[PDB]
Amino acid sequence: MFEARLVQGSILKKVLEALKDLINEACWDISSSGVNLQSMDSSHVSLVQLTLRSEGFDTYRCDRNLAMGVNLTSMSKILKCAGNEDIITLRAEDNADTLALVFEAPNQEKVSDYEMKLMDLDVEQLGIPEQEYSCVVKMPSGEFARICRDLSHIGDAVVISCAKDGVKFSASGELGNGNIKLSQTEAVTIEMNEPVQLTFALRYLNFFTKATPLSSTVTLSMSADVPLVVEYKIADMGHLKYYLAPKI
Amino acid sequence: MFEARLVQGSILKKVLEALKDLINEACWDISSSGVNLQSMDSSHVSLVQLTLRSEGFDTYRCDRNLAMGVNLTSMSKILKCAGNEDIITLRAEDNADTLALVFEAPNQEKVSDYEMKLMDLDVEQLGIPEQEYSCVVKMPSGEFARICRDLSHIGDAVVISCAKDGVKFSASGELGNGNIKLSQTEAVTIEMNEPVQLTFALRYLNFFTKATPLSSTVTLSMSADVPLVVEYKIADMGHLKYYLAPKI
Amino acid sequence: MFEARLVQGSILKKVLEALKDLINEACWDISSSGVNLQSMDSSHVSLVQLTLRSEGFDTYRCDRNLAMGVNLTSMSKILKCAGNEDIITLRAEDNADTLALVFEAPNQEKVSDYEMKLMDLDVEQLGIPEQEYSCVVKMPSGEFARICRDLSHIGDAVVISCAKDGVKFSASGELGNGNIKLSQTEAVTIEMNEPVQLTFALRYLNFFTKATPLSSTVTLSMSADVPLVVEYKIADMGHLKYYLAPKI
Ligand SMILES: N[C@H](CO)Cc1cc(I)c(Oc2ccc(O)cc2)c(I)c1
Ligand SMILES: N[C@H](CO)Cc1cc(I)c(Oc2ccc(O)cc2)c(I)c1
Ligand SMILES: N[C@H](CO)Cc1cc(I)c(Oc2ccc(O)cc2)c(I)c1
Ligand SMILES: N[C@H](CO)Cc1cc(I)c(Oc2ccc(O)cc2)c(I)c1
Ligand SMILES: N[C@H](CO)Cc1cc(I)c(Oc2ccc(O)cc2)c(I)c1
Ligand SMILES: N[C@H](CO)Cc1cc(I)c(Oc2ccc(O)cc2)c(I)c1
Repeated sequence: MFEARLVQGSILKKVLEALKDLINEACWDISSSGVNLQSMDSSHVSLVQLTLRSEGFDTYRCDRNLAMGVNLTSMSKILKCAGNEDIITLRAEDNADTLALVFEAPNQEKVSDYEMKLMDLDVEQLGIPEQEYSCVVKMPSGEFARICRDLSHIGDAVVISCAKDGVKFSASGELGNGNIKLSQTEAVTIEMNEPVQLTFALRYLNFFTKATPLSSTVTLSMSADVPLVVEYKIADMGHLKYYLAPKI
Repeated sequence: MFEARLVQGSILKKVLEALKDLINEACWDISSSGVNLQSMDSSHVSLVQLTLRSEGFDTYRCDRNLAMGVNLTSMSKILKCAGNEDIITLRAEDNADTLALVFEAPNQEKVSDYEMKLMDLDVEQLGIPEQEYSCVVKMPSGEFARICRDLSHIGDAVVISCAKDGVKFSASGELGNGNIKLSQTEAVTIEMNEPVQLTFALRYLNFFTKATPLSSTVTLSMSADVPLVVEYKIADMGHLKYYLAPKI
Repeated sequence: MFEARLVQGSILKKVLEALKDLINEACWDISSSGVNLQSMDSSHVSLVQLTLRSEGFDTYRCDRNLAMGVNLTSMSKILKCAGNEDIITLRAEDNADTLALVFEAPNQEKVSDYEMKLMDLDVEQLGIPEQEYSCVVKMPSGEFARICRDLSHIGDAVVISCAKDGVKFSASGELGNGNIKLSQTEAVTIEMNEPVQLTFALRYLNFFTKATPLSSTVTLSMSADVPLVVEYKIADMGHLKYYLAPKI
């Protein structure tokens, strides 16, 4: 069997919260080294990649590698029945027929379990390439989320301009324009060689920031001509990365 | 006249909150010994019974027994204009023509009063029978409400299974299934002779738990073949009971 | 140029919150002595008057008087991107072509700016007359807002009756009636010579109380036959006044 006990169960609730708007169904790939999901959003625009490593769980067993096709709407609904304090265990027989979620409240007197039916999915097989980035900005996840919420009241698209000493996000539309200038030092840190300037759909960034509760930092990785990576580290465990192509 | 002063006015606000979704109009029966309501829900599915005893009020007068036909939507709207801290008095001349609600804030400088027109209702005359229960579970009202909210994401119907040492609530539907196991000891206490297992519409239980703020305990009384009683004691005053038939 | 720095930026956010439901576009008249707006609501029912005096700003410059036609929906949206803690500056070149709002967070590491296009408006030219009031009631803005919210559940119209020692607000409708009696002393103070009794659309009062966060006091000025003035002082700076004709 597969069995992953997570004492900080809320990590899972939050991971589902951060994917349900983007993806209806995907493979969770289970292996010795942990849990891996890679999928395109349901409109084929961004690509989402999730890593939850073994070590990050309180107990972790995997006897055979599995590819469980999970309906994320369903998993999300079920994770909403877990309390924020609960210990959450994922468990599946190796035939990968159903997935169990078990929620045990800390006062060990209530225990919930849900079994969700798994699907077989034919999934578009994709490989994320080797990529160098001219530019990596690391900033509080809260700020980034507010910038994206704010500019979306102004237009559809944000232009991100990155220099050695600061980053600027701008948009414009019917009502006029806006920008927000952030300076290098919560901490803001820029590592760049080339300066970049790219443009992105605020709609997708707004979905990405559903991940905000997973981490108090977000990292933006950019380079001329290649997708932006918006990464949230799930402390001591892995990351959730979103990939989005610049507009032209 | 009829006059009931309630210093903890919020009890009334909460009682209306716990009935408005279930019942549009009903008789409040006023007598010496207190206030009594018995009515079927507006779809003829569950039966609601309310007791507010004399002693429970700070002052209580009743000179003639009354049967006031009250529109509960109306009474609810008006009770929403009372502050949570207010002293609330119900008052009616014995002709039962209108009902007054008076709300006096504790800083005795603001006083509100509303008069609502009363109706004459022809009401379906019902008698609740003598019943023994194989099984009575007493548990925190909050938990019960969360169980009902949670399982309703899974299916329509909850199967309640009761043993000497614990109770289990299960449901299933399109997305898979769920159950929650609660153990006997907030305190959970089971008094049973026969074990029972019955099934109920989560829709009605969900309405019943609108009563949750009235008490931190709820009591479930069950027996093969007869309606479940979901009871909330209104401390030092009476109870609100809901009755619901098991499905088959 | 025109430039007004406001360290307590939230005053502006709140002023827009208190006008956006009432008015789509209006002239902000800029002069040496401060900022002035006067406009009818978009249905031609009430008149709104705003004063923000020079002295009230931390820095204030005006080199030429301006009449900026501002879309208030737009200004409102943009002011929603300011944090409550931010320092807000209004700035316009004297040609009055666009208006800039600059939001600098207190940790001087983030700075936002928005430019909104200005319009030329042909506006209905009105003069508010000299008026004496029989009656002026000063009361907590919170209470007034609750009275208006509450009575609107009862009817459309509130009858305000004012005596030397107290004020009463009443309404009635389908469900029955209500009144709230407030006594002269939070503080309630009546200055009257003639007693008045007038009736007003609760719809407009409800819009007016969108101003509640600007001040913890509201002042009602009344007189037979003339509009009511609902005034909110914006401490150390000016006022927002709404004018509304009694019904007959
Ligand atoms: N045809 C595919 C989607 O339906 C296109 C696609 C493939 C890949 I691999 C993508 O992911 C990445 C990730 C990092 C990169 O540098 C480039 C593409 C994306 I966004 C879209
Ligand atoms: N930190 C300094 C004030 O103490 C001045 C300052 C402020 C900001 I915001 C900065 O950041 C940016 C970022 C992007 C821009 O386009 C302009 C300034 C810099 I560099 C210096
Ligand atoms: N025909 C009636 C409803 O329209 C049926 C009815 C009558 C009674 I009295 C009920 O109440 C109880 C209460 C306790 C019991 O043991 C049995 C019925 C119910 I639920 C439905
Ligand atoms: N309390 C013990 C752990 O310290 C073990 C335990 C846990 C639960 I939840 C229990 O309750 C139930 C209730 C219903 C069931 O169907 C199964 C266990 C029992 I009995 C013992
Ligand atoms: N025809 C105008 C509106 O479209 C009517 C109008 C004019 C004025 I000046 C008003 O304002 C006041 C303000 C104070 C007063 O004593 C009288 C009118 C109002 I309310 C409506
Ligand atoms: N303050 C006194 C109780 O300590 C009694 C009291 C209460 C109220 I409310 C009052 O106010 C009103 C206001 C309007 C009315 O129509 C009647 C009473 C007065 I004058 C005295």
